Amino acid sequence: TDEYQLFEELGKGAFSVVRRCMKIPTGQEYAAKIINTKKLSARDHQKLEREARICRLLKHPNIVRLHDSISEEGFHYLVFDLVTGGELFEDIVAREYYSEADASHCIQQILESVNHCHLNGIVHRDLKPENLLLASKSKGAAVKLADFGLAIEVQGDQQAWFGFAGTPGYLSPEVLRKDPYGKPVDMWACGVILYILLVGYPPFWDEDQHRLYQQIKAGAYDFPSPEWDTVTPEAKDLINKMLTINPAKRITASEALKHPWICQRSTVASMMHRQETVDCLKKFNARRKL
Ligand SMILES: CCN(CC)[C@@H](C)CNC(=O)c1cc(-c2cnn3ccc(-c4cccs4)nc23)nc(N2CC(O)C2)c1
Repeated sequence: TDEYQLFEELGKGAFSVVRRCMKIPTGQEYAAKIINTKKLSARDHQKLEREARICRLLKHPNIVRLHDSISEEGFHYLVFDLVTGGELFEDIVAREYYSEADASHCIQQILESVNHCHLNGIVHRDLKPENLLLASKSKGAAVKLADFGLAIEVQGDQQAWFGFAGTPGYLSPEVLRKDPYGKPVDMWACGVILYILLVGYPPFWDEDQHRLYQQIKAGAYDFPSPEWDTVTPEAKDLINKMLTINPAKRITASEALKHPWICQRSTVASMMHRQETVDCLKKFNARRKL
């Protein structure tokens, strides 16, 4: 607290807040994720050091950029370069024109961030809309993957039981079966996110969490009419490759970047405005706040 001035709250985590801050000598603005100590558990300092270590490692145009890590008695401070564009999903629902080409561009940037994690031995484990930020429209509006509080370090392509973590709507079948897992769990979540980007509601849902899990473990998603009839088959195909329940057969981020809907978007992705997706996304966002 000797070096930064804190300003307004930007968002909330389970045991954290993110506030805009300024380094008092330089006048430079940043964002500080401030992790509280309400909950104390066995390996606290190992978890905090891991999050900082993973954040220090990852330097990519589509990943948040760590500046400093500061340990205090009651709080821990992870200081990042500030991005001012807000959450991706809140940006989309404010658009007046939003098409498959726009979803494809978003997913491509997400895929670049996820591929960069995996090449560096990092599994994020908590890919979800609220962890996707935006650089300012004045700065190019690059998608920024954020919050590595749940992320793990893996040795190459070796897989193991790394614990139960993540967000229910985005959990992978291998995690719900308590099977060993790894990098593919992020491509599963990427597939859930892509589905929502196209029609504005999730592929797996039930107010009963037990039935939600049963649906994920079955991998039983579909493309109902009429809203999916206007979606290109190539977009559906990419979802199919990400949402296969055998993680061995799931497309990797490096492969997904070569999918025609991603890398030939001007000729493969539809340019039709999807106003129903905007309408449903607004509801989707509002429910997740409550
Ligand atoms: C992302 C995870 N959060 C829970 C912790 C979600 C659930 C809630 N939202 C926010 O935390 C949020 C964050 C930021 C923000 C701006 N620079 N920056 C730089 C680094 C980081 C982070 C690094 C590691 C974790 S966050 N975050 C930011 N800007 C926001 N917005 C809304 C307003 O329009 C500007 C909202």
